[PDB]
Amino acid sequence: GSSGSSGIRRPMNAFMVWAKDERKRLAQQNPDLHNAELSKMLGKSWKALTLAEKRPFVEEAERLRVQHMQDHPNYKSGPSSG
Repeated sequence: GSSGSSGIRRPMNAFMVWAKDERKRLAQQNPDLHNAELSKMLGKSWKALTLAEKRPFVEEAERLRVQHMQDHPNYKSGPSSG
């Protein structure tokens, strides 16, 4: 059941994504701690990960970002021509 907000508002990066799952563990582990506090852990665990580990979280966040742009071309436009 969906009781609350739905759909994503802003895009996420490789770190954010991979965290989306990790953070959850932090929230339950620290019901008194907040994001700012959780991150501290989401980072140490992230930077530690390797390329192959970020591969699955890197090819995903890249798709979410490009999207937020589709809504508005105010990101980057201007190909090459002779």
